[PDB]
Amino acid sequence: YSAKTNKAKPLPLYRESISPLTKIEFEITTTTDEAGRLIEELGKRAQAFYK
RNA sequence: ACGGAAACCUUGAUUCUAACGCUACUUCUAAAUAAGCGUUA
Repeated sequence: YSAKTNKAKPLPLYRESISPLTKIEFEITTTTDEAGRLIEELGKRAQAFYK
C-alpha cells in the first residue's frame, strides 16, 4: 500500500503463514537482574515501541 | 737325547621384584532467513 498511489498493489510473493488468532506459547529464562527488569518490562516497552 | 712330558681358569647363577602417563577444564560468546516495489499503464 503506497501513500503516494493511495492503493494496494499485489506482488508475486506467496507465503505459508500462520492464520490469525493462533495461540503459541514461549518460555523465556533470565539469569541476571537487569535482564529480569527488561523482560518484566517487555510490555509497556512493546507499547512504547509501537507508539 | 729341548727344567722337559701330560693339564679348559672350568662347573652352577633370569639385571629380577613393585609402580594406571595420571589429576582439574562446557568447542563457548552476541545474531528474526530477512530487506527494497520504483516508473508506466
